[PDB]
Order: sequence, then structure tokens, then C-alpha cells
Amino acid sequence: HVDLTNCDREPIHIPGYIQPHGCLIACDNAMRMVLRHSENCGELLGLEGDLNGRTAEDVLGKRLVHDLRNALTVTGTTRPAMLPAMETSDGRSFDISLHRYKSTTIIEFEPSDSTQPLGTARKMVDRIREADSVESLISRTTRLVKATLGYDRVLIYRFEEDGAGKVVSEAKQPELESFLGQYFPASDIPQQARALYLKNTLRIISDASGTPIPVLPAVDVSGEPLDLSYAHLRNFSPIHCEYLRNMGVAASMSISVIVDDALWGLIVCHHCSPRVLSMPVRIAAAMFGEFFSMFLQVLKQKRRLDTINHAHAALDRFLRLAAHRANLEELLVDSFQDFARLIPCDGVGLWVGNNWHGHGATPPHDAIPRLARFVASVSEGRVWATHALSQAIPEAEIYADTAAGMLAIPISQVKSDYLLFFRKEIVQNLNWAGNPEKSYETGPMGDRLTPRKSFAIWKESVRLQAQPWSEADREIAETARIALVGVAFHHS
Amino acid sequence: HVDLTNCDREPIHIPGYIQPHGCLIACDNAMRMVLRHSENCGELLGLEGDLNGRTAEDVLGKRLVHDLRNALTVTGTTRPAMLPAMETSDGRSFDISLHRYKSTTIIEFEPSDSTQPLGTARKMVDRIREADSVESLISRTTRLVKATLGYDRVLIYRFEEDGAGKVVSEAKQPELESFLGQYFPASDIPQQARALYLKNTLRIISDASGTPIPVLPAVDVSGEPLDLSYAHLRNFSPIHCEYLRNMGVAASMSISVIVDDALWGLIVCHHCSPRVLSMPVRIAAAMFGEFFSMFLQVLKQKRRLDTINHAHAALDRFLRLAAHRANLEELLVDSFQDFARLIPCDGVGLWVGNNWHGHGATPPHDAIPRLARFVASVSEGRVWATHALSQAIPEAEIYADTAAGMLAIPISQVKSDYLLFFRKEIVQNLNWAGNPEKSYETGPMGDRLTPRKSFAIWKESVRLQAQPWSEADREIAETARIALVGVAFHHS
Ligand SMILES: *C/C=C1/C(=C/C2=NC(=C\c3[nH]c(/C=C4/NC(=O)C(C=C)=C4C)c(C)c3CCC(=O)O)/C(CCC(=O)O)=C2C)NC(=O)C1C
Ligand SMILES: *C/C=C1/C(=C/C2=NC(=C\c3[nH]c(/C=C4/NC(=O)C(C=C)=C4C)c(C)c3CCC(=O)O)/C(CCC(=O)O)=C2C)NC(=O)C1C
Ligand SMILES: [Cl-]
Ligand SMILES: [Cl-]
Ligand SMILES: [Cl-]
Ligand SMILES: [Cl-]
Repeated sequence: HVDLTNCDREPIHIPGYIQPHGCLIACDNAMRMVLRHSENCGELLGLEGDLNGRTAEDVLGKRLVHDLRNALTVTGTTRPAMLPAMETSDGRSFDISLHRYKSTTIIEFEPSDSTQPLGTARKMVDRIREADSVESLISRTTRLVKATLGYDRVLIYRFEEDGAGKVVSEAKQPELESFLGQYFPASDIPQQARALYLKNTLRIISDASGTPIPVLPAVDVSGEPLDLSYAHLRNFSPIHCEYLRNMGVAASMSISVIVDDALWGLIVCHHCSPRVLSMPVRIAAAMFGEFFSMFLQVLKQKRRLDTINHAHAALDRFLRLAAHRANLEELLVDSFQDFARLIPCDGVGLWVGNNWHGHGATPPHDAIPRLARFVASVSEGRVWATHALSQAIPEAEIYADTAAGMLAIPISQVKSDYLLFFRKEIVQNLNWAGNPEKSYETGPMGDRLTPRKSFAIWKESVRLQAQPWSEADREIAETARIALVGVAFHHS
Repeated sequence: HVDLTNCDREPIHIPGYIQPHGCLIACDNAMRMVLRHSENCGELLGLEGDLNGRTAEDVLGKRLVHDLRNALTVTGTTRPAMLPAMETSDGRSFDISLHRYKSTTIIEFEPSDSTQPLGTARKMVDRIREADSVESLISRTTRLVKATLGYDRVLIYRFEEDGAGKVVSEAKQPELESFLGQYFPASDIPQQARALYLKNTLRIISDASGTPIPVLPAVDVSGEPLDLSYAHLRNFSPIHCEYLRNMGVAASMSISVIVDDALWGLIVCHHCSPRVLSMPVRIAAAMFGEFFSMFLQVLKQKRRLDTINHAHAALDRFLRLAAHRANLEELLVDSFQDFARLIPCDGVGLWVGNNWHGHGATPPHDAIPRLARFVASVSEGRVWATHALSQAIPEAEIYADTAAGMLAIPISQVKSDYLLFFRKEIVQNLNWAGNPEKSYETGPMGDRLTPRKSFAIWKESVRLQAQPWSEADREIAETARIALVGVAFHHS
């Protein structure tokens, strides 16, 4: 059905099963007729037999059906309508999620559990609005979510440029192992999963060791499956199921962090026992996720601003000194190390008049002329940067542990003079806070579905590679070029 | 051959003619054989008969050919090699431009006129490096270029988002008419022209009323024309020829302003008499163009930074006031006009609890509910902006003279409350410094090829449209949303 070969392309949006903590009824575009339903619809709503081919008013009752249909008008959108505490025909009270996607009305029922959403959320959002840095926001959010929603572990996953995830914050029970500073490969969250996570803010798993409920029909006469993209009861991949089971995790709740309309990362809650949050608590958690997302976005913007301002101030100081020095070359020889304040780097060097001066982690004196010649050939009077030097210069491999990434800044419009910034390979700068000799119980699919193997797979994928140069890094580097080229032109 | 219907697609890169101020010889990839040559090659180099099918060493002489070939190695690139003051076989001295494109070596000859390039350029670049604003750089550059290169008119053309050009700076002889603040449509510089302008920094027209020199063969046996994309002697469209002649302009020199690898605009020099600049003066002008480009880029970056910082400071002041006010709605009613400092706008309004408050140029009280309802339908809790309101709401047309553009900011996560920013249609804000009753002598193609008709055509194209909202505008608007939504959530 699915394994480690075709799970990168697994159609998770159309599993044909839901989770047992609720029941689902699929109706036509207009919600006149019941096209599909979950096997457990009878056991929960107290109805007998097959509901398929019956009318809406027949199953739910004219009273309820009218309220649902009017909530679709107020909706429009694919964003699901939340209707807490609604009465059926036979009195029973349910929390109802209602959405419409691919002209099919999907209705999800939960036994109602009536918390005030606005109250819980407002308390949480107040405690994060004060945060003055990305670091202060992310560190306090895991601590706050764990305290409020009472999960055993709360992680924040940040997606790197390569799609890999880094655990950037953690609140856990003291007995559980830490994943803080641990990376996981892009493959561990395939593209189709990232799509749904971008479409649904919130994502719940009541019981990883739960019995999934089939949807009937599993496929319709057209050969069309039920697309559960926006359904909160949508069942989960048996691959991820096995991953959570191998970890000692029985329940999960993830929140999507959207920043500049991109999946930035996930707030992920793990529980060691089964756990469902009521619709009200979910509404609050979702509201919190939106505000967390918005606040992180502004802090990201503020951080970028400060970095570029700091770089502009640093370069002004330099240009001021260059006006009061006769010989610019000896100023650059005295000053080049100070340029390490502009761009995060493990080392910086000056290649001027076929002479080399290094500071921090740089290639050995031997390798610099070869590097300088290479830079001169491909630079073309512009900033040149790679995070994978060995892919460009295969003999660079020998010193990757010291310098695996390089950003080159030409400092002369004419002569082949360069300011070089270096970064150690990413595995050298690992501040892993986890357990080396902590092993995991495996399942049918093998030891691939453990954090130990995931981390080991990622570490292999980034061998001989440094932290990629951010757009901020390349923007500053370009501003630094213009400044140095500009003042170098003045001194002739 | 070409007219006002097929000149938007005119193949200007392959005209099959050069300008009479130099001679051109096209050779094979290796520069072993003369494949094509200009008709005037004989009259300038003092050679007799057809040069096509002869060898390189035969025509130019083994001595010269060796020097040219070694300059291609040092080159590589499509960027043309400049070789001032070179001796032919018969003593004659020439300035030689040498490039290779589509595996065809093109050699351009000018009678040498030996200025020091580095000296002229360094003097010019020094006078612009001090500029502390975009406005100070652009205003002094026309004045400086005119003073140094002695053209009759120097304009700077800035390209708008729609491809239209605005004259943002001018230095002219006092008798000539001013084009300052005048716009021209995108069509006046077709896409294929903008491509070449992005490939060649400098572009010269010695004589608009000059006799073009044919290249022989005009087309080769393959059916391939000579691609003169990087040739400085490349002849110009007869459409533009007629434009310059209608204007009283006999010679032109344009410099490409590249900012963030995009054609930002042109430094354009017009002369009323024929005028060619020697290779040295061109080299200097080109160097100046690169530094002008780089300096404008950093100033653009600095301006963006300051604007976003100023917006962040303004919003901090507001959030501070909102903490010390009980009722946020009345604070917004007292304060909304102050938000006009964040985003350039001719008017701003507050739509709160189905009540309207306006300040500056806004739609009439009548039209606001219709607008509010429209914004509520399409906004979807996000910043919504248009520069062409009538295209979205056709009855808006009536008040376009007051408000033709609108940027909407939702200030509530729940209620349909909005902060609206308005801009008058662009023709209302015209500070044209030109002559209304100044008419132009027309040619075969008609009065279309006059600044009077170009301006009139542009004014038609931007009717009922305001100045588009810049990315800076929308970035601030998004930061303002998060702030207002954030503090509105706190007050419940
Ligand atoms: C070949 C397919 C695989 C695969 C598919 C899926 N992963 C999904 C969700 C998911 N994966 C992770 C990854 C982790 N890696 C770790 O090392 C680690 C913890 C130490 C985790 C948690 C995460 C974080 C998530 C989502 C959040 C979470 O629950 O933690 C999904 C979609 C699940 C869904 O609910 O729809 C698919 C499909 N995972 C693999 O490992 C492989 C090989
Ligand atoms: C249908 C084609 C047309 C056309 C084609 C070309 N224009 C070209 C250059 C060029 N046009 C302008 C436009 C101006 N519009 C003004 O109102 C105005 C002055 C008041 C000007 C100068 C400019 C500025 C330029 C280039 C710089 C310059 O010399 O001023 C070209 C390419 C020319 C070349 O050298 O390759 C083409 C082709 N122009 C039209 O007007 C039309 C209809
Ligand atoms: Cl589809
Ligand atoms: Cl600076
Ligand atoms: Cl081609
Ligand atoms: Cl702010």
C-alpha cells in the first residue's frame, strides 16, 4: 500500500479514513443529499443503517440543516466554519466543523465540551506581544503552550532553505529526551504534507495507536476519492503513525507558522498518552498561532533592519577612516578582521596585491592562491558565495572542517583584490542537547522512523557544507563591495 | 520596411548597417578570416576592393592581428575590449573596440583622439560620492555630465512599474524647451531596446541625419544576419532617427542605470549638432555610469531603511498611547489622520463600527458604505490595494479626480473595521515644467514621433489611475495591520 519508497509521493489528502474522535458526513455542493459518511456516524449520532442516498433534512433534521446552510453563506472560502454546541434531532449536543472544497460540503461532528476561546487566546497572546526579539518569542512560546494546553512536549521546528527542519525551542517533561538543536531532513516532511500544513493552521492526532474509521464510499462511481484536505478528522499516514509510536508519542497537535505567506515552521505538541482538544481549545490555539506568526514576522523584519543599519554604520566608520589614511592597502591590512562584525562568519581574510592575511577559521596559506585564481575567474567584479566549496573546488574537501563556505567581495574595480568570508561546515557548529546512547523501539518499516536515523541522515546530507549565506548576508556584502570599490577608486 | 505598427517588434540588434563615424570588420570565432565588413572599411583603413574571403593577417597585418587575439583571451565574456591608439600596417592610428558574440569576432575602428579616462572619471565620481539622498545624486548628475561632456541637454529617465519613463532631472541650454516632470509611454522604448540597454552600458548616435554604412554581406549563406548587439557602431531604428530629427536633436549618448540588476533608467545626453565622443571619453562616461548606478542603489537601500524605521517608530508611539487609553475606538477617531505620515497618500479615512471619518482627498460620504462592503468581500483580513479603483468599482469613476487609488488596512481580527489610504489620479499631481504651445516639425510617420504626442498618449493611459503602491508602502501597511489587529485584540 505504502512504504519508504513511495511515501515521498503518498496521497495523504485522500486516505479514505478519518480518526475515531469524531464522525464525518460528506454532502453535495448545496447540502441537499448525503453522498458519503464515516462508519461510526451511527454509533455517535444514534442513526441506524446506511445514510448514503438519503436527503439532508431526513438525517440531521430540518432545524439543524437550516443553521448549517446559512453558515456556508457567511463563510462564502475553503476556511472551515466552527459551530460549537449544536443540538441534533434526538437532543444530543455536538461541536460541528463545516467546510466546502471541490464542490463537496464536509460536516465533522465531535461530542461538545463547553472553555471560552477568546479568553484563553487573549491571555496567551498578551504574554508573547511584549517579546522584543525572535529568540525571546520562540523560547517563551514552547514554555507557554506546554503550560496552557498541558502537552508532555512542545517543540518549534524552523525550516532551513534546503527544507530540513531545526528544533529551535523545547518545553518537555524532565524524564523525556531533548531534541533541542537537532536537525531532521526535508524528506521527513514531504512536499504534499507541507502543502496541507500551509492550508490548515491546526493539525490534531487524537491516538496514534487508534483504529481508523473508513469513509463510505471510499471511492465514488466517477472514480473520485473524498479530498479531506481541510477536514480536521482526516486520518494520518501509517508512516508518520509508526514514527510517533517508535518515539513513545500517542497524540500530537501541530500549529502552522506562516511568515511572508511561506511555511516558516511548526509549533508541535507531543503527548505520551492519547489526547484530543475540544473545538473551543483548538479555536484559541489557532488564534494564538495567527498572532505568534504575525509577531514573529515583524520581529524578523526588525532584526533584518537592525542588521542592515549596523552594517551601514560600520561602513560609514570605515569610509571616515579611509579619508584620513594616505595608504588604503595598509588600512585594509590593519582593519580587515573588523568586517567580520557585518556578516556571521567563522573566519575572514584579505587577498590584496597577491598577498594573504587571515583571521579566524580560514583555508591553509597553501590553498589561498588557487582559491584567489578561482574567485577571479567566476567573480566577474561581483559578490560570489557558496555554502559548498568542495562542489566548486574538489581539493577544498581536505579543509572543509575549517572552511566549507566562502563569500567573496571584490574591493577593486581594476586589480583582482578580494575580502573573503569563511564558515566552518555546519556539523562543527552543532550545539546538540540530546542523548547519544538513547535508542528507539522500531516497527515493520525499520529504524529509519526514529529521530536517531533522521538526524544521522541529515548529518550525511550537509557533509562538507556550511550554513548557507542568507539574503541579508548577500545584501550587506553588496553594500560593502560598493563602499570598498568606491573608496578604492578615490585612492589612485 | 518598418512603421508605427511593427516597430514594437523591430529587430534593432540586426539592422545590417553601422554609423559613419567608424568602420566594422566581422571575423570568425578564432579571428582567422574576414566574414563581413562595412562599405567604408576601404575609405578609412586605406584598403582597396572586397575584404570578404581574405585572411586576418592579410588585411590588418600579422603584427596588429596578434595583439587583438591576445586581448580576447584576457576578455574570456561578451563585454567589449577597448584598445585605444593602435597602429595599422600603413602607420595609421585607430581606437579599436573588440568583442565576440554568437561565435563571431567583431572589430570596430575609430580615428584615435588621445584625454586620460581614469582622470576625467575620478573627478566626476568624486563629485557624486558625497550625495546623501537620491534627489541630491540625480539633480547634480545632469548638471555635472552637461558641464563635463558638453552636451546641449542631459536628462535622467526613471522607468515606472508600468514601463513608462519619467524625466526626473534636466540640465539644458536656456533656449531649449524643458521635459522636466514630463512622462513618456512604455511603447516609446520597446522591450528589445530595453534588452540591449541592459547589455550595453553606453549608446552613441554621432549624426541622426547621417548616411548609414551597409555591412557586406547584409545576410550570409546560412540566412544569418550580423548580430550587432554589443557593437557601439550599430546603426539605430529609422523610427527613433525621425523622433530625434523632429526634436532638433542631431546627436545622442545614453548611459544605462542598472540597480538590483534591473534597468532603473537612463542618463540621456542630447546635442543639437552632430557629436561623437572619443573612446577615452566614452570609457570615462561608462565608468561614471557604473559608480552612479552603485551609489543610487545604496541610497535607494538607505531610503527604504529610513522609511521602514520611521514607520516602526510611529507605530511604537501609537501602541504606547493605546496602553494608556481605555477606549481604543475613540483613540483611532482622534489619531487616524496621523497614519498619513507612514504611507504617501493624498487622503486617509477611518471606517469603524459602520461610521466614517475622512481627512484629505477621499471619496464623498455617499460612496464610503459601498467601498467598505467591497473591501470587506475581497480583503479577507489582509491588506488590499489598487491604483485603479474604477476597474474594481466602475461607479468610483465619478470621484477619480479626488481618489483613484486605495490601500485598505483591516484593524480588527473580527469586526469589518478598516483604515483606508487614498491617492488622487496621477494627472492631478503633475508638476510639468514644459511649454504648452511648443509644437514640433513632423516627418513621414506623423506627429506620433513628438514629445507632445508621447506625453498626450501617456496621460490617456493613466486616466482614472493613481501612483501605484510601492512594495515599501505595502510592507509598512502589513506592519501597521499586525500592530492595529494586535492591540485591537488586547482591548476586549
Ligand atoms: C517517506 C516519508 C516519511 C514521512 C512522511 C510524513 N511525515 C509527516 C509528518 C511529520 N514528520 C516529522 C518529522 C520528525 N522528524 C524527527 O526527527 C522528529 C522528531 C524528533 C519528527 C517529529 C514531523 C515533525 C511531522 C509533523 C509534525 C509532528 O507530528 O511531529 C507526514 C504528515 C503527517 C500528518 O499528520 O499528515 C508525512 C506524510 N516521515 C518520515 O520520516 C518519512 C521517511
Ligand atoms: C514603435 C516604436 C517607437 C520607438 C522605438 C524606439 N525608441 C528608442 C529609443 C528611445 N525612445 C525614447 C523616447 C522619448 N520619448 C520622449 O518623449 C522623449 C523626449 C522628450 C524621448 C527621448 C528614448 C528616450 C529613447 C532612448 C534614449 C534617447 O535617445 O532619448 C529605440 C532605440 C534607439 C536606439 O538607439 O537603439 C527604439 C527602437 N520610439 C517611439 O516613439 C516609438 C513609437
Ligand atoms: Cl484538483
Ligand atoms: Cl554606506
Ligand atoms: Cl540566439
Ligand atoms: Cl512595531
